[PDB]
Amino acid sequence: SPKALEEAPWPPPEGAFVGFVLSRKEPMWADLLALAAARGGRVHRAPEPYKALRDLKEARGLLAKDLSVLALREGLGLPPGDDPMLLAYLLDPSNTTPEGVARRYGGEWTEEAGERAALSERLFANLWGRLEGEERLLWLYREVERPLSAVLAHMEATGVRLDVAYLRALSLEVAEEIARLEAEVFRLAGHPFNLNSRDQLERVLFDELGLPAISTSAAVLEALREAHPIVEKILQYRELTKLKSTYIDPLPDLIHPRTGRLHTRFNQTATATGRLSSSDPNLQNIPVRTPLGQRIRRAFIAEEGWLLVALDYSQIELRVLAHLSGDENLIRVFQEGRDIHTETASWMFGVPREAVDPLMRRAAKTINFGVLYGMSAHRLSQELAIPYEEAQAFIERYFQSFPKVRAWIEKTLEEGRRRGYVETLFGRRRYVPDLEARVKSVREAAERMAFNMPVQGTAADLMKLAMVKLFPRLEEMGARMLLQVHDELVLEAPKERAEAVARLAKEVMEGVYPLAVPLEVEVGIGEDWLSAKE
Repeated sequence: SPKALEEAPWPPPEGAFVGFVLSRKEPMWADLLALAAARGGRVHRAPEPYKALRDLKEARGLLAKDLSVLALREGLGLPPGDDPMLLAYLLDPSNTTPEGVARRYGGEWTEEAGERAALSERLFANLWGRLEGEERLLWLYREVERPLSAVLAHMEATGVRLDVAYLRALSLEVAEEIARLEAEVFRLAGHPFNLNSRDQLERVLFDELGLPAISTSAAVLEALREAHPIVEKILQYRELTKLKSTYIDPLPDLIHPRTGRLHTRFNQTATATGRLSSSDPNLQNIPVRTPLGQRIRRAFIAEEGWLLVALDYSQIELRVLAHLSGDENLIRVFQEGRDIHTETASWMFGVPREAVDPLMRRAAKTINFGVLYGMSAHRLSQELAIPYEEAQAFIERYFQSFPKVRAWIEKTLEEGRRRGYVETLFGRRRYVPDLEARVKSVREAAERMAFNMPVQGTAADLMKLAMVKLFPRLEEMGARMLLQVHDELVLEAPKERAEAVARLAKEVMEGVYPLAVPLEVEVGIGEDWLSAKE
């Protein structure tokens, strides 16, 4: 596009598609280098991008949310609107990058604003064509997808406070521990060496101590945690070095000069299953309930005079597994408020009711978690200390107890082979073409994703639908939605009403959609992310 005489004076008419180029960054830190709009065959280019911002009523076009971030920094209430990226993601979730989308649905996404604006216009008409004939996919767009871009616009622009005194004061502590570990690694091999150097580590392992190999073999350390105590200590050095270098020492260098907060980038077109994602920092890989990963959570604090409110969905994937299954026995564990891990152990072992167990329940949790994606017997054995005789027979005790779960898995794989895709409760779908693939490594993979996608995906949609419904109501209480990770949402509310916001959030989240099983929401009010844990 466009042809004839097409440049026009700024401003554009309402409903024009915006295009923008930012300075090679992420929006709360970037400069608006160029802005333009396309409508009806003509393109409007901004004289000066920042003053131009105030003429748009809404940002509609590719990556609309990232212009709302920039625009909230500056202090403008510019909502995001139609975004082709969201159409293309609903069409097929492997559409993750605008570069990807441009190549599939005709287009070349380039570094020039009027050009990104014209592409936004075409792709919206193309993609919306493809979609009005899809009831479930339109609903998701109007009721979850486009409302969520508003919430993510605010979450990302608002930010979370950090406690830099403590982050500095945690760096030396973990640095000290790296020192003791390294002293151990040293009077265990004999003399000092550079743990961070491949030649020296090959020499000490495969020559000086004579450990068995010729990293070198495959990724030997991950496999040789059985010979000397040292390979254990080496891995502990390597993971504490990774945590020090990615979530303690970087984190004060991302606090923002103008706001004083960290600005996590929230992406909603990144994961396979429709779950949100974080970028700098990537919150999902902070080890949860582990001393170190809890030590990092103490660093996120509320503003002086506010309280954090963290809310968590209890067993969201087993609760949606009982609903999509139809399993009377899994439904009744939660409908009567029973501990799924005890009750599973009761059924599985048939021990006269719930009595003199404990061990049975550790085996019950391990099958419970392991079915969720497909924990094979030998893995089941390696985790839950058994051999490959009881191992198989426990997969089968689980499905004698909860047999419609197997019905559901056999159903969904059959439906996945025929239809060519699986779908969440709401209609979001992932295409699984490899289910018949005749190469074992990949066909098993397709079958993990086909069963995972209805569970994880529905868990996602419920969290997503609970956020768009909660956002308006928190606004008229003065509260703010800050962070979303795994199945948890973190709010900030002033002290004077932290109690009441906690009440409303829990209530909207447990009642988001009528399921066959009660959704449970755990809520904690505290001055930092770790104290709110309750």
